[PDB]
Formats: sequence, C-alpha cells, structure tokens
Amino acid sequence: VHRVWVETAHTHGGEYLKADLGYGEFPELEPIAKDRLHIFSKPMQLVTEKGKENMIQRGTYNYQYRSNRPVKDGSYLVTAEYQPTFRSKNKAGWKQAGIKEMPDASYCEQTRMFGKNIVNVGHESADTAIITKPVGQNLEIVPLDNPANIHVGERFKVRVLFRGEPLPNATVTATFDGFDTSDRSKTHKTEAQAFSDTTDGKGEVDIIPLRQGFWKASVEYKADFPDQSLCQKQANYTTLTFQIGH
Amino acid sequence: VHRVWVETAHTHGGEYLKADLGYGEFPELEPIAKDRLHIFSKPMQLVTEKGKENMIQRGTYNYQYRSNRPVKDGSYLVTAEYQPTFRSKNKAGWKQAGIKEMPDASYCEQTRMFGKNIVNVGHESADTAIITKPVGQNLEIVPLDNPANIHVGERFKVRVLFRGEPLPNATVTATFDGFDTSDRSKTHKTEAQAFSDTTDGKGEVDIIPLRQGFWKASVEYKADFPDQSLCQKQANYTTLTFQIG
Repeated sequence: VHRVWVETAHTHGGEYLKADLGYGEFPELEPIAKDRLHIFSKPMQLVTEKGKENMIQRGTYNYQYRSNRPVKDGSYLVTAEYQPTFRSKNKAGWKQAGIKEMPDASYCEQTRMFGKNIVNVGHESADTAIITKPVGQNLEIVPLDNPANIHVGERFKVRVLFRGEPLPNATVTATFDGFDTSDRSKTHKTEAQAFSDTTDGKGEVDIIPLRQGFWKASVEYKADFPDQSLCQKQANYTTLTFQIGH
Repeated sequence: VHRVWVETAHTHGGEYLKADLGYGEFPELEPIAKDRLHIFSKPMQLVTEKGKENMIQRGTYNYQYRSNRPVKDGSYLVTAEYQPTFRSKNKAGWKQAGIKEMPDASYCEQTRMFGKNIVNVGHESADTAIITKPVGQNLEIVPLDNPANIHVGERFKVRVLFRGEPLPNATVTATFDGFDTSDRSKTHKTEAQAFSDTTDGKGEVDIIPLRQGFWKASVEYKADFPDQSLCQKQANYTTLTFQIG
C-alpha cells in the first residue's frame, strides 16, 4: 500500500527550501521506482504569497526537491500529486456477505493521491494567510490554524474539501513518526493511527495530537468518476503533514 | 447513535462487583428509556472460572447491576448485549456527495450490539485464563493479554471474531474517558478516537494507548443476514472497555 506524503527539511530564511516526496509507507522515504516514474510527472510545488511555483527535482535521490530561489521567513505549503491512474477492479471475498459478489462484473477505477506539508521558515513564523487557503486538490485537507500554535492536547482544526466543496462525514485519521514501529511484515496494512474522527457539516474536524513530533493526517474518499462513459469509480487519498512542538 | 459499553467500579476481593450498562454516548451512563427496556431483556453477565452467570439489577437506576455474590481476587469479564432488533431501511435517497444514489427499495436490517469490560479484582491481579477466552458474542473483541500489563505506549493485542471466526481487515478504534470533552452536549458529538488500526489475517490488532485511563475500543461489522428468507442485512456494534495504568 503506497501512499503520498510530503516532508520538508528544517529551513531558515535566506536558504533554499529542501523537500521530499514520500511515496510508500510513512515515514520511510523511498526512491521512486522506474515503473512508477510516470505517475509523478509533475514536480512538487511551493505555495507562497506569490502563489504556486514548481520546485526542482535535484539531490541524491529522485524524491528530493529544492526551491528555485532561496526562501524568506514565512509559513508556506509544499504540495505533491500522484497523477491519475486507471486500473481494472472487481469485487469478491468478504467474511459473511456472500460468495457471489455480482459474479465478476469488472469496472474501472481512477486513483489520485495528494500531499501537502505546512513548512514554517524561521523560528517564530506562525502565519496563516497562505496555509489556510485551498490550493485546488481534488480531495484536500486545509488547515484552519498554523500548527505552530498547537500544543500537545490542544485542538488543530482542519477542513476537508472534495471537488471544492466541504465534505461532511469524512474520516480523518492522524499518526506521527514514531507511533508505530512494526516492520514491513504488514505488507497489506497501513500504519496505526493515534487519532481518528469524522468531519462535521462544515467539513471540519479538530485533530487532537497526544505527542509532539512529525505528524501526518490522512483522509480518503471513493466516489463515482465524473464521466461515466470513460470510467466508473474514483479513489482519492490525501495527506497533510505538519510539526507539533519538538 | 446509541452504542453499548460496560463500566465496572474499582473492586477489591470480598465485595460485590458493581457494573453499569452504558447505552448511549460513551462515557455518559444513562437510564434505559421506557421504549428501550425490551432491547435489554437479558441481564448483563459476569464471567468467572465457573463460566457465565447473570448479574442482578440493583441500584438507583436501571443500568446498575451487581454480582450475585461477593467476588474474590482475579480477572473477570462483564458482558452486555443489545438484543437483536429488526428495522426497515430503504436508502431511498440520502446523505450525499460522491456517488449518484438511490436504488429505491426497502429491506430489513437486524441490529445487534455487544459490550465487554475487563475487570481486575485485587490490586495485583493480571490473570489471562478467563479474559482471553471468547464468550460467543456475534461480533467480539477478545483481549490476548491482560491490560493491567500494558503501560502507555505499549502494544495491547486483541483479536476480532465474527460468527466465531477471526475477522480480517476490520477497523478497530479506541478512545478514553476525557480525551474528547469540549462543547459536548445532546446536539454536539464528542466521538474523537485516540487510536485506529485494522486487523490482520489472524483478526488481531495492537492497540497503543497514549494515556492512562478508562478506555473503550470499538469495532463494527455489517454483513448479510444469515436467513435471507427472513431479513437481508445485519449490523453489529461491539466494544471492549478496560483500564490502562
């Protein structure tokens, strides 16, 4: 189960912003395999007051990105995208539903994944103007506060948007680097979460972090594909990564 | 929106075990309303070395039970059950936002809910012989360790059973009393969880508590009703309550 998230290195004002595209099992960064290169055909983006700009893929490993120019103190976003892929799917094999799960009617599903990291450049940067503005991801987590203001046990409010509109009753989970240290023996399981709740009618939910560290919130949403003459289903997987304390 | 869980008072060897049936929104205990008594037609049960025995409904409110006899030091289970009720549902057109909708047709769904509390009597009791044995709840969480042995940040292994068999890929969440308190009211939900993960091929999952307290783990499963000539769907809601630290 490979998912997309974004990591940013600790950055000061006046130096280049280094960021990492995570594709795999959080929190372990892995080189993008040959057969997956085509999925990440557009670079990660840096979102500042000037808007969105492409980052440059450079560094030792192919998941490393650098800002075009040095960045000044502020609170910015780094966004990544798994470009849409189509796959054939079929339903079968559940505990006590029934063997004949509509006996093999195959269907198309489009997979999209999105990542977004909140990066605070400068020790005292806690701005909200940039990071609280949606960037247009099909499924999006939008922070409503800067996580630099959130201490352990306090509420960090976020909003889930699907196709530009608030998504009620969506499940948002969250975990941190270090919570789950079991190995690759899962091989079918995502990591354990240290938080879970559902969004309210405004698409909003308060994440309550119980430990400091590097956190990842996750929401996924499966829906009908918009144009049914081309494909039937759409699966969206989105994360928001951020620091609490530390 | 109402769910079933069990709470037990702190108990020492030689006193009656007092337990409460929670039906509603954890952790607020509430009297079982007049129109719901028929659902709790059988008393909560205490599971000891001797097996299952009925608890005795005593106290101010109708959710309070006591053991039939004073209990001795040991590690026991207290179980509660929402007896199966049938309702009609239709999915007619409802609730939104990613998929088209609406195969307009009514069907019968059976609801069942289960609660199970791990109660250690005696300050040093951490036995496993009784509490790791399944009691036969249609959807069941079986602890595979005694939670008294689990410190904050450590793994508390449980197994999910459906109809006697391990249930893979089931979501188990867990929360504790006091995790989510803000702006709670009868109209404002406080359902936030401090843990979520899915079961493996053996039905097992490790709960990782990040705080001491009174914890509730939850799992639900919707399946086809067994005898389709009588009813179509079945929804099961099960909890396990326990102390950490």
